[PDB]
Parts: sequence; C-alpha cells; structure tokens
Amino acid sequence: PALVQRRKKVAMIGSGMIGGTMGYLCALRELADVVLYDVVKGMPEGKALDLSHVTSVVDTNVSVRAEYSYEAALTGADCVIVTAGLTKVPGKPDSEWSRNDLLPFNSKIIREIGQNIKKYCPKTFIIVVTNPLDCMVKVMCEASGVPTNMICGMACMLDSGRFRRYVADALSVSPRDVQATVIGTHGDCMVPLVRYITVNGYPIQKFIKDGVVTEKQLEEIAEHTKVSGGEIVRFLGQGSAYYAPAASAVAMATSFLNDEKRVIPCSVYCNGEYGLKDMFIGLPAVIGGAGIERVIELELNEEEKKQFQKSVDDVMALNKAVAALQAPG
Amino acid sequence: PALVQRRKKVAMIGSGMIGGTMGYLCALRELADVVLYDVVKGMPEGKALDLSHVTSVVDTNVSVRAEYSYEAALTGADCVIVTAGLTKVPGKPDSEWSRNDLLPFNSKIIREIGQNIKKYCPKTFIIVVTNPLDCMVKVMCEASGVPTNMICGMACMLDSGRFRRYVADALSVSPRDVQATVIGTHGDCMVPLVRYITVNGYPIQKFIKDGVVTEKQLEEIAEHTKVSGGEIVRFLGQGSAYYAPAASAVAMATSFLNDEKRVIPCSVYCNGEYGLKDMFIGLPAVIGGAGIERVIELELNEEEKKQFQKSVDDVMALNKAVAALQ
Amino acid sequence: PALVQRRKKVAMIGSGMIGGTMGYLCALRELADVVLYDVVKGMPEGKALDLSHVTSVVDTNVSVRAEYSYEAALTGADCVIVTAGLTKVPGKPDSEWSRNDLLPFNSKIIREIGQNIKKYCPKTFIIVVTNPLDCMVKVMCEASGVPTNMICGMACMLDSGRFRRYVADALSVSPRDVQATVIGTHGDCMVPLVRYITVNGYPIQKFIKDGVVTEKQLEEIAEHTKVSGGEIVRFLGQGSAYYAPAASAVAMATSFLNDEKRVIPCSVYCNGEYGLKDMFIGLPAVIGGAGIERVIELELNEEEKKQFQKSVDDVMALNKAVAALQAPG
Amino acid sequence: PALVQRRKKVAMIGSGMIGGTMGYLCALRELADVVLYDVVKGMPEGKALDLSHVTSVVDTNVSVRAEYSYEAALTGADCVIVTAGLTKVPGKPDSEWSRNDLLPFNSKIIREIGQNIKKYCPKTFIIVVTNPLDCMVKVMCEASGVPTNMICGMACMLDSGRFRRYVADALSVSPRDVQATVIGTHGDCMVPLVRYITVNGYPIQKFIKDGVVTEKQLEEIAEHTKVSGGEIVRFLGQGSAYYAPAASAVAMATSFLNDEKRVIPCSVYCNGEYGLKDMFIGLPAVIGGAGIERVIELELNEEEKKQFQKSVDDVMALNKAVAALQ
Ligand SMILES: NC(=O)c1ccc[n+]([C@@H]2O[C@H](COP(=O)([O-])OP(=O)(O)OC[C@H]3O[C@@H](n4cnc5c(N)ncnc54)[C@H](O)[C@@H]3O)[C@@H](O)[C@H]2O)c1
Ligand SMILES: NC(=O)c1ccc[n+]([C@@H]2O[C@H](COP(=O)([O-])OP(=O)(O)OC[C@H]3O[C@@H](n4cnc5c(N)ncnc54)[C@H](O)[C@@H]3O)[C@@H](O)[C@H]2O)c1
Ligand SMILES: NC(=O)c1ccc[n+]([C@@H]2O[C@H](COP(=O)([O-])OP(=O)(O)OC[C@H]3O[C@@H](n4cnc5c(N)ncnc54)[C@H](O)[C@@H]3O)[C@@H](O)[C@H]2O)c1
Ligand SMILES: NC(=O)c1ccc[n+]([C@@H]2O[C@H](COP(=O)([O-])OP(=O)(O)OC[C@H]3O[C@@H](n4cnc5c(N)ncnc54)[C@H](O)[C@@H]3O)[C@@H](O)[C@H]2O)c1
Ligand SMILES: O=C(O)c1nonc1O
Ligand SMILES: O=C(O)c1nonc1O
Ligand SMILES: O=C(O)c1nonc1O
Ligand SMILES: O=C(O)c1nonc1O
Repeated sequence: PALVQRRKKVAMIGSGMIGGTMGYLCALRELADVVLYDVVKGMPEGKALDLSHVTSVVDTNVSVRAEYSYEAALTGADCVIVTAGLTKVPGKPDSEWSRNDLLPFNSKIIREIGQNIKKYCPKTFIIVVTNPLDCMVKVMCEASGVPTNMICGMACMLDSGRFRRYVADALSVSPRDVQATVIGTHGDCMVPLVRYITVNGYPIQKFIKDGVVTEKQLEEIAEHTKVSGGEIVRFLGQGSAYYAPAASAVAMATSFLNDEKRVIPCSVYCNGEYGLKDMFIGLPAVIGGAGIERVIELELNEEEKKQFQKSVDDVMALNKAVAALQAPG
Repeated sequence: PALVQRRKKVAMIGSGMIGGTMGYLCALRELADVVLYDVVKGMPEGKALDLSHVTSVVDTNVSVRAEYSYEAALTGADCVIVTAGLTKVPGKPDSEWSRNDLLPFNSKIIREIGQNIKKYCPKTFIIVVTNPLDCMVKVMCEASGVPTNMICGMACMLDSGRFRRYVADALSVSPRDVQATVIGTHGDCMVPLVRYITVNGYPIQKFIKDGVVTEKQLEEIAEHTKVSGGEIVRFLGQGSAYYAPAASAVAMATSFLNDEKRVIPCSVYCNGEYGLKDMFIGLPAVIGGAGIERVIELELNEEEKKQFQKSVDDVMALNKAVAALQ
Repeated sequence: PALVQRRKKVAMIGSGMIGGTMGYLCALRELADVVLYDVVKGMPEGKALDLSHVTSVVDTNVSVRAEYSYEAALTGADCVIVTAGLTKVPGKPDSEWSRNDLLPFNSKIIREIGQNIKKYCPKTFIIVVTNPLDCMVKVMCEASGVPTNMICGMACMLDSGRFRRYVADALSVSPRDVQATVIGTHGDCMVPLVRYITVNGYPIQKFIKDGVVTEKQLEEIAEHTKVSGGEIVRFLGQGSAYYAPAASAVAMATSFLNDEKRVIPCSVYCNGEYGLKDMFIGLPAVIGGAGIERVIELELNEEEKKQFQKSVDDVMALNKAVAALQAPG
Repeated sequence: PALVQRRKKVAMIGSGMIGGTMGYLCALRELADVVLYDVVKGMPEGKALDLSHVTSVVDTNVSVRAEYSYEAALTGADCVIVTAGLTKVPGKPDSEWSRNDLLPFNSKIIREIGQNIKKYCPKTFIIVVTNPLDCMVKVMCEASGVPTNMICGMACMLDSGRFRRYVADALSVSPRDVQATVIGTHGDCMVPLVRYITVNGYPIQKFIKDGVVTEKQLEEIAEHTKVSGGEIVRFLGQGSAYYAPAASAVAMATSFLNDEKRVIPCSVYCNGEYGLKDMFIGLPAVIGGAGIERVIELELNEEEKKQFQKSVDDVMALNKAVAALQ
C-alpha cells in the first residue's frame, strides 16, 4: 500500500568517528534511517553493514546505508549532520593542537557540502560539527543558502556537557541536575559561565556558602572545560573526541525531529543578540520542529562580556580570513 | 545455578490507582520485580496478572505478584512505596477536598504498615505517598524505626512537575529544561519558588525582561500549582491524580535503586534546617544509593519565609493532631 | 519560524482506563501529542492535566489535551485508538462476563466514531479496541470508509502476550524470546496456537520431549490464555484489564508511526486468506508506515482449522446480526 | 550515609574499538559504572573522559574511569567483557583475513586476563569477545577458574543478528520479529540454521511457499552471514566490526545483570550437548542472574549435523593448537 508514515532520514556527511557514532545512536534508538557519506569509499559500506547488524541485536528497525554520491546521500534528508573534514594538521605536535589550524583544510570541504545541500535538500536542518565550528557554520550557511533558523553548529552542548560532568562530580549529583553553560566560539576562548551554574535551578553560590565547593574549584573546572578537547586529543594520540560530540549532535537533531523545544546552547545565527550581526556563535537556544526557535540573550556582567568579546574576536577574525581567501569559484 | 544478580524488588503497599500505576512503570522499564499488596481481596491479583501480561507485550522480564500478607509483600523489598489509605473523605463535597481531613483515616494504616516494615524489611528505603503526606512520613518513620535517611515522602516532585509544565508551556520549551521547585508541606500551604525558576540554569528574570512571560503570569502559575491537586480531584469526580504521582515516586525509587544522585524535592527529615527538628517537610534533596544523601537549605526571601512558616505551621499542626490520636 | 517537523498526533477516542493508560505511554515515551476525548465531561480534562504533569516528571515534551468535540479530537490525528464503549453489562454477574453481550451497547458508538473519522481524519490509521473487537473493527471500517489496510483491531497481541507470559514462566525465559500466537476472534473461541510455540524460533515440541514442560501444562496455558480476560474481570470487581491492552495498542500504533514493520497478530481485513472475504479477524500481520502491509497465512492442521472455523463462525454471526440491526443514521 | 544500593560495575578489559563502544552503551543507558583498561597508556583515559562527558549530554549518571592496573580495573566488577587482543595479522592481506590466525597473538593475553580475574573478581560474569572466540573462551575458563555457568563468549548473537538483518530485509519486517540462529564456531564454519528461521514463531517454510523468499535466496543469506565479518574487514581497511559486536556483548551482560533470562546464542561450556565435553562452542542459551542458566540442544538434520561437525573440528583443532602453545 502507499507509505503514510515515512521514517525520518538523517544524512551523515562524513562517515568518520563522529559520523559513524551518530549513525550508531540512530540505530540504537530507532531514531531514523541513516545514510553514511564520505569521500573515502569502502569504509562507509563497512560501517553501514555493521550498523545494520546492530538493529537486529537491539531489536530496532531503521535502514543504514552508505551512499556514494551527494545526490543519493542528501536527497530526502530531514537533517544533515556534517563532520566531513580534518581533525588534526599533519606533522603538528599534539601539544599544539588548535581547531583554528584546520581552517585552510576544511573551508573548501564545508563550502562544497553546502553547495550540494542547496542543490539536493535545501529544506533540511543542517547541524555542522566540522571545525573550526563557528566559522564553518557561517560558511555552510552561505554556501547552502538555507534559512538562518535551519542551520546551527554543535559545540556548546559538548562544552557544557563537560562543564556539567565536572560540576556534577564535585557536588556528588547527577549531571542531569547540573545546569552549566558554555557560550561563545568553540575554541580556546569559549566562555564557561561559572556565575550561571545551577543545581536544579539552585544557584551554585549556595553550594559555595554551604562549603561544598569553592570559587577556586569552579574556576579550575571552567579552565578544564576550556581545554578538555586538547586533553582528549593528547590522550588519544590519534583523532579527537567523538562519543560526546556524536551524542550532542544527535540530541540536537532529536530535539528538531521530535519538536522537543529543548534548550541547548549551540552555534546559532545572530541578528542583534549580544550585539552581533551576520554571524554564528555559541549561544543558548531553543531547538524545535521549526529549527532554532529562539536565541537566548543572557545578562552578562563586566568580566563575562570581556570573555565573550574575546570569543567574538576569535570567530570574527576567522570569518574575515575565510572570506578574504575564498576562491571565487 | 546460584543466583548472583537478583533483580531489585519494589513492594507496592497499596494497590489502588497509584500502586498499580507504579507497578506498570516497573514492568514497562523492567526496573524491578513488583509485589502488589492491599487490604482489598482479589483486585491486586487482577492488576498483577494484567501487569505480568505487559512484560510480554513490551518485551521485558520482571515478576509482578500479588501478596496478601505483610510478610510476603515486605520481605526482601529493596524499596517500599506506600499509597495505602483514602483519597477523599466520605460524603465530603469535591469543592472541600483537603488532604488534612484524611488524617484520622490514614494515620492508623500508615502506623501499622510501618510496624510491619520494622518487622520484615527494616533495611528498605521507604517512599510514602499516602496523605497527609508530610505528617504520614513522620508517622511512618516513628513506626518503622528506619534511619532518617532511608525514608522520604513523594510530593514536591509532583508539585514541581506541575510548576515546570506550566512554565514550560508559557515559555515554549521542554519541561526538561525548566527547573522549578516547590518546597514545604504538600497541601494548600506548599511553597512554589517563583524566584528560583530557571530555564536550563538561566534566571527567569531575564525572560521576564525579554517579555516572554510576565511577573503576574508567573504568580498565576504558582497559584495554579498550589491548587492543581484539587483541580484534578474535581475533574475526575472520583479519586485523585495518579499518573504524575506514580511517575514521581518511581523516579525517586529509581534514583535510589540506581544510585543516580538526582536532585529531587521531597519530604525529608529535618536535622535543624531552618530551625526545624524531629519532623519531615518538603525540601530539595539528593536521592542516591544511600537514600537521602543531601537536604538543601535554600535562602528564602521575605515572602518565601512567610509562606514557608505557614507551611511549617500546617505540618506541625498535623503532627500535633496525630500525636493526640495515637 | 515555519514548522518543519510536526509531532505525531494520536487521538484517544474513549478516555476511560485504557484511553488514559495509552496517553500515559505516549507521554512517558514522548511518542506523540495526545488528545483525550470522551462523552464524559470533566474526567478527560483531569487525566490530560495529570498526564501533562508526567511529561515534566519524566523529562519529555508532548502536548496532552482533552477535547470535547469530535472535530478537535480527530483533526490531524496520525492514529486514532478507539476504546469508547462499555466493559460489562450492568447487572450481569462477573461469572457470566461475555464480550459478545456488549454488542448492542457498543455497535452504535463505534459506527458514529467511524463516521466522524471519515470527516475529520480519513487518512488516519485506526486501531479499534472496543469489544466485541473483531465485529467492531468491521463496523469501524464500514463507517470510517478508510482503506482496509489503514484499520485493524487490537486483541491478539494481548492474547498472545498472556500466552507468552505463561509460557515464559513455565520455561524460565524472558517473554521477549517466547513467540506464542493467538489467532481468531477475541473471545472464548480465540485460538492459542500451541503447535506454533517457539523459544527464539526453537519448536516447543522439543521442550516437551526433553521433559521441560508437559502436554497438559501447555493445554492449561492455552486454556488460561482463553479465559484470562474473564479472570481479570472477576478479580478486579469493576471494569476489565487495561495495562496490557493499552501497551498492546500503543505497540501497534508505534510500529505504524515509525514504520517498524513489526509482525503483530491483530484483527485485520481478509481478502482471501484462510478462505475469508470482506471481514476482520485476528491474524498475524505486518504493521508498517503503510498500515497493514501483509497478512500472514499460517498452514493450519485439522484441529487448528476446526478451532479457527469456530472463531470464524462467531464473528461472522455477529457481523450479520450487527448489520441487520444497524440504524441507518 | 552508608551505601545500600551500589551501581553495577562492568570492566572493559581492552579499550579499543569494541571496549570503548560498550562503554558508550553503558553510559548511554546508565547501565553501570564503567572501567576502561588497556595495555596502551593514555588512550583509555581519553575515552573515559569522552564517555564521562556523554553522561551529562544524555542526562545519565554512571562513573566512567580508566584504570592502569588489573587490580583497580577488576576489583568489584560484576561483569568483565574482554576484547583485549589483535584484530588482524600484521602484513596479512585483507582478502586472507582469518580469526584463527589470531590464536598465537591473543592466547597469552587471554590467559593472563583470566589469572587476574581469578585473583581480583572470581565471582564476576565473564564475556569473552577476543578471537578466535570459542578457543579464547576455553582459555579464559581454564585460567580464571570461574564456575562453568559464569563464563561465555559473545559471537553467535552477532552472527545471528546479521542472519536476522538479511532475512528481515528480504521479508520486509523488523528483525525484532525474525528468529534466526547461527550455532557452532565463530568462523568460516559457523552454522546458520536456515531450517529454524521463524517470523514471530511462524516457520520460514510457509513464507517460501508463499513466494516471499526462495530457498536459494535463504541459502545466499546464510552464506552472506558466514562471510559478513570478512566483508566488513575489507570495507573498513583497518580493524574490524565493532558496533554490532559491542551491542551484542552488552545485551548479554544486561541479561545477566538484570536477570532477564534472555535466550541468546553464545559460546557456552559443554557438558555433553552434542556429545561435546570440556569445550566451548556457540549454542542457544539462557542468560540470567545465575549466568548461563540453560543450554538448548536443538535437533539437527543431516546437513546441519555435517556443518556442525565441521564447526566442531574447527574449534577442536584450535584448542589442540592452544594446548600445544601454552
Ligand atoms: N564542534 C565540535 O564540538 C566538534 C567535536 C569533535 C570533532 N569536531 C570536528 O568534527 C570533524 C570530524 O571529526 P571526526 O572525529 O569524525 O573525524 P574523522 O577523521 O574520524 O572523520 C572525518 C571524516 O571526513 C571525511 N572527509 C574528508 N574530506 C571530506 C570531503 N571533502 N567530503 C566528505 N567527507 C570528507 C574523511 O574521509 C573522514 O572519514 C573534525 O573537523 C573535528 O575537528 C567538532
Ligand atoms: N503525596 C502526593 O503527592 C500524593 C499524590 C496523589 C495521591 N496521594 C495520596 O496517595 C494515596 C493513594 O492514592 P490512590 O489514588 O492510589 O488511591 P486509591 O483509593 O486508588 O488506592 C488506595 C488503596 O489503599 C488501599 N488500602 C486502604 N486501607 C489499606 C490498608 N489498611 N492496608 C493496605 N491497603 C489499604 C485501598 O484498598 C486502595 O486500594 C491517597 O491517600 C492519596 O491522597 C498523595
Ligand atoms: N480488544 C481487547 O483486547 C480489549 C481489551 C480490554 C478492553 N477492551 C474493550 O475496550 C473498551 C474500553 O475498555 P476500558 O477499560 O477503557 O473501559 P472504561 O469503562 O474504563 O472506558 C470506556 C470509556 O468510554 C467512554 N464512552 C462511552 N460511550 C462513548 C461515546 N459514545 N463516545 C466517547 N466515549 C464514550 C466512557 O465514558 C468511558 O470513559 C471496552 O469495550 C472493553 O471491552 C478490549
Ligand atoms: N566474537 C566476536 O564476534 C568478535 C567480533 C568483533 C571482534 N572480535 C575480536 O575482538 C577483539 C577486539 O576487537 P576490537 O575491534 O576492539 O580491536 P581493537 O584493536 O580496536 O582493540 C583491541 C585493544 O586491545 C588492547 N590490548 C592488546 N593487548 C592487550 C593486553 N595484553 N592487555 C590489555 N589490552 C590489550 C589493544 O591495545 C587495543 O586497544 C579482536 O581480537 C577481534 O578479533 C570478536
Ligand atoms: O572539543 C573537542 O573535543 C574536539 N575534538 O575535535 N574537535 C573538537 O572541537
Ligand atoms: O496533589 C495531588 O494531586 C493529590 N491527589 O491526591 N493526594 C494528593 O496530594
Ligand atoms: O481480554 C480482556 O482482558 C478484556 N477485558 O475487557 N475486554 C476484553 O477483551
Ligand atoms: O565477526 C566479525 O565481524 C569480526 N570482526 O573481527 N572479529 C570478528 O569475529
């Protein structure tokens, strides 16, 4: 008979660690059919088979397939999560790992992906993961031409997740009940909002007064959060983090697909917020069936605005750089 | 084959609406084996059968059984959730529904149950649901003799859930990301903490300034929260709320069984907080594998202190009343 | 701002025990927005509020609303689950409880609901629960006018669920791994297929031969399966089963909404299978995004056919009777 | 104060692709605290951090830690899943990938792990993943000394899952409703039981007559099932499958931890089944809180017996070789 209820379809443009991991989450939760795309042939087919096998093991039913062309991968995609790109620059020490160094390597790739999205699934919801995150979201937006509410970058939910895990451990509570947020550009200038930490809505200041945690401790946690990415890179030796990044991107995708209207900080288009225009940066936002339904503007104090400004300078510098060096075509 | 990993066991003392609903959640999530106990003959066996059938439907495997003796029901229970008692006073108009009026009807029941827990499962974690909640938790504590960290009353998670749902609707966000809390005695004097409302940790104040919600609107939400129980009582015509109450109690039991350390407001033992002693009252707490592992003493503003004092007078009056009834 | 991913909507026509319970499952699993409808004023609103509160407790976000008009309740409904109707004949002792006795009390109600679906949501997938099940499914089909693949009745999954739980207990295995099926009409003539019982595909016969279970034990399990409904009715005192019935109906709706293609025995339209035409009866079927995508025809032996023919005669007799007494409007 | 409900603990001995992936499943489902152990220093701490971050993202609370020593990794482990070892022989072409060739490379590693399990967590449930599986499970059994019912090898649930996925696609149904089983030795001689294929208990035979699938197609599916591991190895270029293997091992661990009593084909200790003794081989089993609670000995036809004998010869040769090596 005629198909009335079509499963959601999520296209993983880039089938590396994060791409495969996100595909895993979709199969495990029967969230949507999955398509794995990558310039590397063979590997996506291997992961697609492995993942298809998972559905039987966990008693779920979604189709996991590798697609070789942009057309086959992107057509019909309800959401496109882009992880295509390099994680580390060849020959550079792990101690010098920087997301900004990936700019000259990933700009072209992201732009091309965006051009194909415009061509095959202009009505999709785009979740960019590729670094330098905030810069790549803007490139993707320009290239894909999708409405600004239909594109965002995953980063701050990951950064906040780290922030929350550390706070949760310090307070001996589930991270579910720790509301800790990191805003700004995903990089060395990200801004963990220590002043805004709450335990189920209760100000962190109360736990300082109670003698459970110290201000010093919280700032060390903020610092740890800022450098958590490099910490993992150095520990792993090869590649970078993927389990939390994948879980974060899928949580965002799920909030869109199920119109959950979850409040998740992510790289979103600024049209006046915090004083920013025509650019993307990590901010608290509401993700619903209409994409980014709201950008939350927090009341920042002097020091926070100073930190945020440095975060802004980081991404703005990268945005002018990319524009200056961009090929006409 | 010697058993190494024994499933958790949850005894539902009271197999009415809430008891059966909690058994449902256990079966649906394969959380633990379930024992349905009740004074009523037959009904528990019916619900136990129905629930056991659920395991096949949803592909889980837990044992749901009815037990009519305190010994069979309580022995080996990792957690005991008590809902036994009346929901409404006979002949009392729905418009006059008051949890406090249930005192003389449920006080002896709770005491008896506590005495049996003391006898059959003194190491269990007790979650009281029966009203008047905060007063009954103390009665249960006195009768069961369990350590103060191993007994609490489900109430404020329900009140907070309502508070959160209303706020969630007003802001158009998932209630998962609304942290709203109600503390104090579960009744007309419960205390919704409007001031502490956060949206994923972001102060509700900025949302007010942004025009998403008004202060009047929030106060209305707080009032709606306080009278949500009666609202449902009147809509249903018979009995009272059970879906949210059941989910709240199981969420608490789950945080204990899996040592999650969730921050959940509930009726906990006061060891001096706010100057309160030898009583139970709704406060934010941390539920873990060691039971109540933390009780949060939030700073209250003038209005909150006034409202909290009234909440305290309410439960203290109840406790005085039960003491005189024993 | 424009909505791209709209949540699925399930309408509970009948907000009694099963209706409310199904709404609970939807809110608990964030499966879809829920609408509770019932001729009884007040109660549906109390339950909708209770259920809306659950979403907060379990951290999900679906809308649960009571609607008192057929239009508000049915419009936009991706799936409609009908439980509206009587559970027991007033005055009749529990020892004589019979689903067929409910025919004169529920036939008109089901027809009316069908007429409303035809008007407000002709593209919906209808799941009938109201007894007498198989006859009500036909009345609903004739009244709603939906394609035969877009309507079925929940019953056999419940009967099979009981069958499975009893076998699982006898074998000391999870019922997930017990494939036991009951076919035919949901009533005293239902047919528990003992010969077809399998433990993860392994035939029950081997377990008898190896002395794990006896022939009498399985017979008692089949009998118990047949009378389970009356058993619960007599135990409860008031009303009938609702926890497993609700979970069964929702499992069916979920297979449809998520195009899972689960194989679930339910009351489906027969177009030649088992030699039956223009009628609904409990049979194994595949529920997917296109509704009933396949009706499985099992090879029945002599005794099974004899039992099945009895269930067929039961529903055929009721079908002729209901049609003869049907009010033209 | 005192902990009454302790979370389960699963130790991942080997933190490579599969070890990390199983840790992911535990964190995602809040199944148990996780310990990641590996000979490679640094990497496990990296994955542990990454996984701990996941708990915040998905709102769960389990501890994920890397442990340098066997003592810290094994002590208190309710279940130990072993994936330590090589995936392919250095320098060997992908077209020549064979699990049996890994024998000399992993046998010593498995034995050492077993001795440490005996020392630090003798009461744990051991799930071996390391190839050559069936041989390695026996090595693990002899070295660990755990009860015969407290050790098994994950493999057939994976082979069966593949078998089920292919059949599910051919029939257009959810694999949840396809019961397809592969028994024997995890390798080129594994035995997909085509004759036992059922669709929710309905014989595949009828589906063949109905023309949904042909006998020749089912045989092609059986062959594909047998060579699925190599197919993935060749596609990936480096390493081998890990998503389904991880999910299979954890499904098994969960059936044990929650005493689900699921029927999962796995490498189990033989006490005469098929005339097999003192060895492990893939057979249908029941995994509950008491470990392997039942081994199902299916009736096989002539062809299946022939294929099964080859499967037996395969592992017997391996065990014979192992005994000669160490
Ligand atoms: N925003 C965040 O918080 C966050 C977190 C982790 C990683 N990242 C970034 O995500 C990206 C992917 O990370 P990963 O761990 O999956 O890396 P990975 O190396 O495992 O996978 C990247 C994949 O991209 C593919 N690729 C390269 N060029 C391509 C092209 N032109 N078209 C299609 N595919 C192409 C590669 O072949 C490779 O399979 C990196 O750029 C990394 O820095 C961001
Ligand atoms: N704390 C809260 O937030 C909250 C929320 C909802 C309801 N409640 C209270 O929970 C209680 C139960 O509510 P319900 O909806 O399940 O009611 P219910 O009437 O459906 O069930 C109560 C059950 O208690 C049983 N019972 C009575 N006396 C007993 C005894 N001596 N021993 C064992 N069982 C006995 C009854 O037979 C009945 O089955 C009520 O007292 C109600 O006021 C509290
Ligand atoms: N197929 C099965 O396996 C199965 C299993 C259980 C129950 N059932 C049947 O399901 C039906 C409902 O069971 P229940 O336990 O929920 O019963 P219930 O009595 O709790 O609820 C029935 C609800 O139907 C409502 N109703 C009556 N007439 C209506 C109308 N014209 N329009 C809208 N609502 C109307 C009633 O007001 C009541 O709230 C019964 O007929 C029962 O026999 C079938
Ligand atoms: N049974 C099955 O169905 C099945 C399925 C897939 C893989 N496997 C087998 O599982 C094993 C692991 O596969 P993988 O994909 O995780 O491989 P992998 O290479 O990703 O991980 C193996 C890990 O083992 C560690 N290791 C090596 N020697 C060790 C030692 N002495 N002590 C502790 N750790 C040690 C390595 O450092 C590495 O991190 C392989 O042997 C593979 O053949 C079995
Ligand atoms: O934040 C990280 O861990 C990260 N890893 O690769 N890119 C990143 O941003
Ligand atoms: O709060 C409620 O809804 C309630 N219903 O019965 N007792 C209660 O406390
Ligand atoms: O089968 C049952 O339990 C039942 N209860 O009410 N109607 C039914 O069919
Ligand atoms: O079966 C597989 O896919 C496999 N991959 O590595 N070892 C194995 O057994």
